[PDB]
Amino acid sequence: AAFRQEANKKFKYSVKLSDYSTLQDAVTDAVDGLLIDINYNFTDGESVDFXGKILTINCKAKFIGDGALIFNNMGPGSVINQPFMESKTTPWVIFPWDADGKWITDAALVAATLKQSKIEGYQPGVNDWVKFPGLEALLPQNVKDQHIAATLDIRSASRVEIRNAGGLMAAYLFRSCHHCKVIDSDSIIGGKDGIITFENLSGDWGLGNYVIGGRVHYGSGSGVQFLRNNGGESHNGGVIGVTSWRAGESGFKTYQGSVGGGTARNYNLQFRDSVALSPVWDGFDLGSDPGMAPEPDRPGDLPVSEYPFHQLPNNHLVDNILVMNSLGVGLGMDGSGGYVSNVTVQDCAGAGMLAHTYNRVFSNITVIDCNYLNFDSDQIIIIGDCIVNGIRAAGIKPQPSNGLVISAPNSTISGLVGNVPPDKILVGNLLDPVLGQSRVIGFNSDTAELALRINKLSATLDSGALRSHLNGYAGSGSAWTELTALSGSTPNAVSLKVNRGDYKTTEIPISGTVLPDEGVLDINTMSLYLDAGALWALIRLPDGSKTRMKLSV
Amino acid sequence: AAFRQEANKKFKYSVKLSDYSTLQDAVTDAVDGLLIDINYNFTDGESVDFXGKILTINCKAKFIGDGALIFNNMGPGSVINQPFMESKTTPWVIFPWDADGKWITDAALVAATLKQSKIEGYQPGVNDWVKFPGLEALLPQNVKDQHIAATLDIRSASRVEIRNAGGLMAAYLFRSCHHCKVIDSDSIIGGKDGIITFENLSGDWGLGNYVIGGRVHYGSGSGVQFLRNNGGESHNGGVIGVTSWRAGESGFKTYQGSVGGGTARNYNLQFRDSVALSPVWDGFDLGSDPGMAPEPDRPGDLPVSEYPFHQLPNNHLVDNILVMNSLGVGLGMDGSGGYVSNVTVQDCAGAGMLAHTYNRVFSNITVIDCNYLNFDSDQIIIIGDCIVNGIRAAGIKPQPSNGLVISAPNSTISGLVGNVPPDKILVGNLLDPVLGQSRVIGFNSDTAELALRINKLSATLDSGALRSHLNGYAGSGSAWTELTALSGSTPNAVSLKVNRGDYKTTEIPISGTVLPDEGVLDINTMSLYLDAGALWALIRLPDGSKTRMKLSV
Amino acid sequence: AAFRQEANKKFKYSVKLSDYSTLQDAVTDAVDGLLIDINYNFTDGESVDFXGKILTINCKAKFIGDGALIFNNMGPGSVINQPFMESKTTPWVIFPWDADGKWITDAALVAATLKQSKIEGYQPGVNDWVKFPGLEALLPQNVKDQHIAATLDIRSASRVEIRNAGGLMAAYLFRSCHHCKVIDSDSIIGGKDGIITFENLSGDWGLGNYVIGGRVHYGSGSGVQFLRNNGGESHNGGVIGVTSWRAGESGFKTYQGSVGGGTARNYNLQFRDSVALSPVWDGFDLGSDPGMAPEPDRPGDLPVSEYPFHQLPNNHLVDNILVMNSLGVGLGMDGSGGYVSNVTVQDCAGAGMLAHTYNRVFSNITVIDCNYLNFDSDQIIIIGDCIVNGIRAAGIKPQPSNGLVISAPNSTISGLVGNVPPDKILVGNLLDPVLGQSRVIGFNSDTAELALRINKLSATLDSGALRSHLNGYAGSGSAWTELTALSGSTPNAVSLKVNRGDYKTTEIPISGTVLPDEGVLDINTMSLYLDAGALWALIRLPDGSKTRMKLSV
Ligand code: NA
Repeated sequence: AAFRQEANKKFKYSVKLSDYSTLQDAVTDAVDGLLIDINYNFTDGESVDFXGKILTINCKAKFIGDGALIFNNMGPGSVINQPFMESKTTPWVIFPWDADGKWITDAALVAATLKQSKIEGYQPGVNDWVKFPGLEALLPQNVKDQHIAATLDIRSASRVEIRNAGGLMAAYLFRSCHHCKVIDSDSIIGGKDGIITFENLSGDWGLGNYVIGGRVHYGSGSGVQFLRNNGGESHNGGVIGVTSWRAGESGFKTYQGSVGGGTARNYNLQFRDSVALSPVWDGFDLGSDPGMAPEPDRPGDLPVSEYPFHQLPNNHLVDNILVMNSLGVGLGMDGSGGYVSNVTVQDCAGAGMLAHTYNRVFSNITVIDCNYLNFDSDQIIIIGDCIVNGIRAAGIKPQPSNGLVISAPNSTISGLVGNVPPDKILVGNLLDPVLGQSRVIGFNSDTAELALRINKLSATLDSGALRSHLNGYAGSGSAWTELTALSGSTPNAVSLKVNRGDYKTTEIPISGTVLPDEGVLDINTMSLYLDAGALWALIRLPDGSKTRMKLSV
Repeated sequence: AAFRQEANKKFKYSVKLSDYSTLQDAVTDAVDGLLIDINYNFTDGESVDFXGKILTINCKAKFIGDGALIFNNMGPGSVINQPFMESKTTPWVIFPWDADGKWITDAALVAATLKQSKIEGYQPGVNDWVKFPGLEALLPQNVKDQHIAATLDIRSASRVEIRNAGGLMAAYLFRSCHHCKVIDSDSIIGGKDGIITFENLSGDWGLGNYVIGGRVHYGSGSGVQFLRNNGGESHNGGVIGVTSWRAGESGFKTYQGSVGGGTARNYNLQFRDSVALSPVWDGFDLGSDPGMAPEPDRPGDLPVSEYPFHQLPNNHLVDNILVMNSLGVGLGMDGSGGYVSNVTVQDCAGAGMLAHTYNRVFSNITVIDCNYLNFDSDQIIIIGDCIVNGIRAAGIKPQPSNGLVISAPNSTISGLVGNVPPDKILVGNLLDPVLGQSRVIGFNSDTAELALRINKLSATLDSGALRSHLNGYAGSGSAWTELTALSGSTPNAVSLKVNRGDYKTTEIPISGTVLPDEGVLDINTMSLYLDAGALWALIRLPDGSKTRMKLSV
Repeated sequence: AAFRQEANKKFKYSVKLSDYSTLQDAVTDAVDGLLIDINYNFTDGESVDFXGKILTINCKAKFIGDGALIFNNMGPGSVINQPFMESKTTPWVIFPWDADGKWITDAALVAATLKQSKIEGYQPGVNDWVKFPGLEALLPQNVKDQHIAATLDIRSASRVEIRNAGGLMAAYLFRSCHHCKVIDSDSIIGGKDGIITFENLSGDWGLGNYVIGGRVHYGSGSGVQFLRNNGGESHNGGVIGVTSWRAGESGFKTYQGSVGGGTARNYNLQFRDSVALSPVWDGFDLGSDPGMAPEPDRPGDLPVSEYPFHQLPNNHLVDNILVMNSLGVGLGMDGSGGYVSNVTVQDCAGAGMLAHTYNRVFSNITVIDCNYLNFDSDQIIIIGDCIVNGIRAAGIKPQPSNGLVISAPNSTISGLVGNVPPDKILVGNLLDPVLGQSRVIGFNSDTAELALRINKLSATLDSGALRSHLNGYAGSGSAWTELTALSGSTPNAVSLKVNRGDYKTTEIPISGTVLPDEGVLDINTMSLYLDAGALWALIRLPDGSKTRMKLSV
């Protein structure tokens, strides 16, 4: 027993699941470490009490079951390394992508993808009935009633970290937790529920809860979702460095509206350095208020008298995010106030951005090659009084026949770049007030121009131009400049020209008919016209009266 | 004893603090692991000798004390997991933020926030006497003399990592260390000293020392700070992926000047993918030379004869950083040479950038809604001969009445975007020399224009314009173009017009008075004027002489 | 034996290398953990069988040897913490950087840097014979025949992670692996081979293999390289958050062409949030097809009949990358389709980008101060039919005398920013079609202008301008506007002026010689000329005929 005391003092404590016959039995005996060394088949609702102990759980095997494996009373600072949640049942799933990776949108074609799989696709539900109209009638009731996921449900914990999580038809759910993190997820294949969820509907608002690094795949819901989290003025919560691919709902979601009669909304979260690829709905769905507005107020939240619907000061910190190939909307948001920067949305089947926002600033935005499936939608939509500073809005695909590129009727936009069709923009104001010494260069052309267009007058026709044209041939050393104006809906119809033909003269438009008095406006100005084959001047004199003078003989 | 040898060969070695009565006693007995399983109350200056052993220290409890807990002779490659430093004393702190999150700047109001807390606010000191003038007289001497922090002081170590650090009124200090890292800090609440500090004032310059990921909060000093670190040409050192919130000084700081009679300056460090929120002074303070210049040379550093003050080749790698709501300056720097890219400063109470820099390039910069408290300061300041390529400089807030938007009198700027007031810019040159085929579009307007302004002539009045105006009504198919010039300080006073009224003529300004000979300049040009009610031409002929011809009868 | 069973149930299992006399012997006895507690000197080809066991290998010492240490049959989920590979031999290396950090390019000067070192520089080889012409003849055969590296060779494993790897003349090689990661590398000093390599030439294409975080230094080859990896539509593989410094080849490389008679190419990998500094060849070399084209087809890959050479749909996800000081090309790529965003290449000795690409989009690009050694190369090269949206293309260094800034003859470019020489651009089209209400401001100047240039006519001379000039002096309240045209290769030769001298008149160019009929073009226009000392008008009348009218008496 000299050795018993020596050993107890010098060796690390860990128990291993294979030495017990229930997960609870192993946890009861644990002091420091717990090794999951054999697969463990759990029952729905199986509950494990950690007695407030701060354990390091090292997983080297799987938790298999349908339903929830519930972890209660974990001590703060506990760590779960490499957990793997796998459903027992192999569910029926749809797979709305073809062999070449293209979206399948036709209900009958989507229905024909139906197969049993634990490794790809997702279990269809109410959202799919809207996304693929007609699908609901093509599937049997037992498929529609499925709800398969192996869920790790961590309850009322603080400062618990899950590292390098995996799974098949899996969910990780934190209920009433704070300062909890899910780090470096290992391409978790989702099941029926959101893949990673922080749910704080009761108790204190959620705070300090994050998903950092790693990736999630598929799932019938959203990759990462929050309910009643507030990161506070410190913005202590959210998503940094995460990728979602082929989410059945959205990559990343802040819940909208109410759940269980009280608010599920979120405030002051980060969404940074993250990527959503091919979500069925949105890349990032960051709104607070639901579109269908089924209640007139916000139980448990700020009242509508203080902030109208879609005007909450949600104040998320959104920077350096990327979305590609969304079927819904790339970036969806609502609210008042705040900043959005460094966003890249490219090659989305539906709209690129739909911001139902007021008094928000958007800087350094790229939304290109969106609406490539030609939905009846605009590519970039801003509803309220916002500012856009620097936006690239044209890619390489031919423009869809439906919709505008930009619809931002109450916004001011500067720094719009790309081969954007000038007739497919609706904005409050488009402004570039601080160019320096400037130059327009025409390439592969006989001309260089600065055209002018007045949208109110005509969306499709330039109203006038300043244009330079080469005289003769490349290398001639001579060009001509013109100032033009639209007439009879014909661009450049009326044109004043300097140095055409290298004659070093000015060709001046004159009226071929006798001008009325209104043909001259300002004092000390002259307009020219023809009358009975003679050249005449109509002049407004220094005293403001008008006179006519014959100039030819 | 068969078992003694079997056990010694098959079990992991770890000792636990609860089996001993001093931290030193536990460390002396450690071989591989050390578990901190019970809180440990240390005395200031308590020193622990690790005997060169490479330990993994797993903390599941706190180190509590006022002053420094000193770790000597750690072996290379040691790891400290989840340490938590907590002060013994609960200090008096100020809290210059109100209930709505707004800055409190009035000294009496800041003084009234004084309370005892270990969890938020900071202990005031000499910097606060300048930041909140009058505060110094409102606080008692014992508050002013406080210096509470629980400091983990790691001395002369190599390749030691601290992971998932926490604390309350805490500091982590590395003295004369190299290749040391502080990773994924868990919202460490700072105390009187900088939160994380690498101090290499003696010995070899610091190299390879980083803060990677995670967050720090409050502190009376800077979140992360370096003294006499040089990352070398490899840029092996700095900050990647870190957030600081409500630093009492600056988020991230390279020390300026001398400490203890020798340089504390830094070179070739990274500042990337990092965020400073609501610092009292600067978001990132990256200068090398101090503003007050209390010595004429640089002991231990490059001489002033080689590089004048504010001209050191500090060469930090600064990319993808974000600052919001700073009370001081968002981004502060000095030095010569180098590159800064992808910076976003938004919604700062004081200036957004103050670069006392020479021969530096700034690309893809956003500095918007800065100086919102209307200090007597410009928003964006560059002192020396720099280049700015792409800068967004206007947000949604009304402009402050004081200061310029940009003051960069020796710099060249291209790609300036936003609704920037054209009279609130002072630059060396503003240049956009490579526009392509271009078009100006007016929205919600009867006109579209390209105005011209000559700053020397007038900062506030356009000197002339090319303008298009609709004829009549939306859909008329007709517009008119004018070329205008300023006269008598009235914009567009003198105007040549093409197609006004859809008459297809040119209205030409003429002099209402007899022109002097100087009224025509170039050979083979003509100016028109009125004399005794007749139209005359003043013409410079091919031989260079001038003549007057009567055109009317 | 009560205690034997008690101990076996409560303590963590780990074996340590010092209790054995071969690494295999220790591994055979391992169950859970393995501690490398003493240096281990291995022989080339030493092979260790892990028997499918899922081990955590904690290294606190080095693996020293020349050649490969081979790890077979590792169980999935194994982890190797802090390995350190060090060569036995100290090789002869070159060091083509001088004391001030500048490149050494002269063969004799590079040859003179030859020294024996394990800690910096690299072993020269066939690429250096091309990079430094003449070097091959200056080195002895035994230096040329060297091939020193200590290689950790992990074979046919899944979900194995290496964390915090280090080394001296080291390589980490994964052969036929999947879902393997190399995380937070600790400035591994490379040897003769690529530093980190995923080689999947046989078996299934590589999938899920990454390098995340950390840094690599030197090496004679590329920092990170892939062979026959396909991240699939999910883009599950690549490089995130990594830095390479002074790679003897390229920072990051997708292999081109064939190895061993079958393809070594790669598809659908990420290259994000990563930095290449001072590579001898490229920062990122992301092409698929080799330049020298030594075979007419692609064994094991897509046929040339489907995709011509340089047109593969490689579809890498490239975003937020930074390159500086490359001697070769900063960013090299080829292929068809796809997107590249948020790239920063600055201060490169050779070209900044060489994209042999077709139907690709580039958005938010900075390529500045490239070709600073004045190679016979353009700075930015795009070969095929691409789109560039937003590009900063001028820094602070004087332009090199050789080459163009941009050579993209089949591309369309918008949003080109910087003081780019207008004569050093060759593009398909340069287009800025959606400016808003605009203004040009001249600083430190008597004038403000919008110049026009027609590249076909002249690359170097403006063809015309709209210019504003101050009248008299600062504060006069008066300016004049002119519309000018090029003649006799003299810019602004022919000029129509409004309000010069504040006379409120128009100075109109007229022909000093009798105009031919071709001197007037449009109906109801007039050109003026002198004939025998009189002013005449040449007018095209409403019926289309031309007439001449004498206007003076
Ligand atoms: Na006459």
